[PDB]
Amino acid sequence: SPYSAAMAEQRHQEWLRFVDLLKNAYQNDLHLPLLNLMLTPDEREALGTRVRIVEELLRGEMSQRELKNELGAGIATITRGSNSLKAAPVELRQWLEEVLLKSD
Amino acid sequence: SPYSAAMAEQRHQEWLRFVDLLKNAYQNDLHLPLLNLMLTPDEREALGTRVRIVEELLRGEMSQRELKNELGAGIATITRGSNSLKAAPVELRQWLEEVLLKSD
Ligand SMILES: N[C@@H](Cc1c[nH]c2ccccc12)C(=O)O
Ligand SMILES: N[C@@H](Cc1c[nH]c2ccccc12)C(=O)O
Ligand code: NA
Ligand code: NA
Repeated sequence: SPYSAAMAEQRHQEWLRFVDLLKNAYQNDLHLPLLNLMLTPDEREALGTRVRIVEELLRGEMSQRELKNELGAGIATITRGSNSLKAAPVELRQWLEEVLLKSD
Repeated sequence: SPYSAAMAEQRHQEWLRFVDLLKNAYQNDLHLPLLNLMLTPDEREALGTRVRIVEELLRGEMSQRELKNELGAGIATITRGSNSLKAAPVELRQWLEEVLLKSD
């Protein structure tokens, strides 16, 4: 079937419902049980790996091929990361540099 | 290779790093860009669907087969949801009932 702006609107509301639910879970200290409920073990592992990739890409010490060898992540995975980082708002990149990199 | 408690410890620290990063993103109003960076479009769609499944399972109006027919989600998916809900801390279930169900 063709793309539907109407269906896109439904998907968008459902996504924000998750975002807002998680926001409130953090406020009540229920984020860990909520994330354990909402994600699979494999998704949780993937997110932990993705943070490492973003940190190393921001750092710029390792080449992308070195990262693949070091973390076990395939090139396709690293590329998705690199492309998403390049597409992010500058303010998010600046904040990630502040929190993920050590002062120096 | 055999399971390693040492590798499990590394995975656990990486997961908490994501959890804590997201916590801080919410505090700075950078959660939307962070989630857009960290998840794929398919994962975001899956999370929106999972919230709907949990809401309908808590509500108890629809049978699991009716849910499959209504939301397009396969039985395997619904079952994972049901099993994870049954395994969650009672305090999380009680909170979900309070926020996902309408007062009545
Ligand atoms: N937003 C990314 C998600 C992603 C996949 N692999 C990654 C590796 C690192 C960081 C983010 C990612 C995407 O749609 O591709
Ligand atoms: N914690 C669940 C994640 C999950 C998969 N499918 C779901 C559907 C609804 C709610 C949660 C889920 C699991 O490991 O299976
Ligand atoms: Na690096
Ligand atoms: Na229902």
